[PDB]
Amino acid sequence: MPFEFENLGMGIILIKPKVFPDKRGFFLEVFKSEDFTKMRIPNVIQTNMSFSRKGVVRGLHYQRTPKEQGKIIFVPKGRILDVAVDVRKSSPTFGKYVKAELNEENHYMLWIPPGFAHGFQALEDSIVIYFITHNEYSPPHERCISYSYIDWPIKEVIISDKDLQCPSLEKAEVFD
Amino acid sequence: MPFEFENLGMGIILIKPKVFPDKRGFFLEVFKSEDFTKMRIPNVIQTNMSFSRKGVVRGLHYQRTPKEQGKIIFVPKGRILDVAVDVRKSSPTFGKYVKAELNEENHYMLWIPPGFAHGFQALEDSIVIYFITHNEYSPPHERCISYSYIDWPIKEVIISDKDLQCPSLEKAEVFD
Repeated sequence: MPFEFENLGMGIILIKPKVFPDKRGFFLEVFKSEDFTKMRIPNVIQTNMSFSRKGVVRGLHYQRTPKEQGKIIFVPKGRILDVAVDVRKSSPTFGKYVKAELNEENHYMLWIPPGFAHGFQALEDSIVIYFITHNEYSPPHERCISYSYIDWPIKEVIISDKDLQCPSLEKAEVFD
Repeated sequence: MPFEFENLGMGIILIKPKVFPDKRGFFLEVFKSEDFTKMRIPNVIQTNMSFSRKGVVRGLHYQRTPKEQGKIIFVPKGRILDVAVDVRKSSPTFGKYVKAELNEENHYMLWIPPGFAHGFQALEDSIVIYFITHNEYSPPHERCISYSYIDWPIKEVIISDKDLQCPSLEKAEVFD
């Protein structure tokens, strides 16, 4: 009506858009500025997309202040295990995480505020859309924590050489 | 800037993003507010999605002032013929249209400013994302012109009852 929001912990929210099927296919509103603002999810200022073969893992990524990003993750085709880990030193849940299956069949989305490291595994070949808030892409602010922080369900992982080099949490430049 | 912009006339712009493929699949930046602002495409306030079976036509839609909408159309899966018709009564190209194929291979986008009627036919089963500017969804301001103006490639058209009723250019409430 047209969105159910569910707090999953730590400021992360599962968003569940309403899907309207008819003879043509279906339609949904994915995000709207007023409704999201009512939930204190600010406006999207950039959107990216990836296509990822089954077993791919991307992450775990974040940009540091002053270019911190919020993210709404959505999966129009396929299915992922999506993850957000608290990477804020002084948080009482620093290092805790939430996993959320996002897929084409649920159309659910994950909102991940600034201060979290994001990644996922592709459980099937998947298109992921990333609606990004706060700040745009800025290379010298990119950081990451190692994929190995998480025990991914598909063992036949496909990870870039770059992400394979991400540091452990204890050695990463994280949030205050 | 990782976009190329081709003017198709009347204010319509085809946008061609840079895609980065690798062993995982691919990645692209789809929209970036500071880059789009430079081409005078304002920021997104709502994003929708549809799935449309082969042969579907949706359109030709707009919202009237003062709930007018700009739209960037993108096709992450499939293939559409996208159409924008100038419905500004005082414009020198009143009633002229552009047609552009937008698809999952090219990853092209069409920027359709306020004052145009938008529609497409799905050439195969297709997911369309609509990035909407200026104003959110407003039912009392929704208007349309007949899809029957367009010689669609697939004769086996699948079309909603509502879109069947869309009026002629002469009888419709259009833009000044």
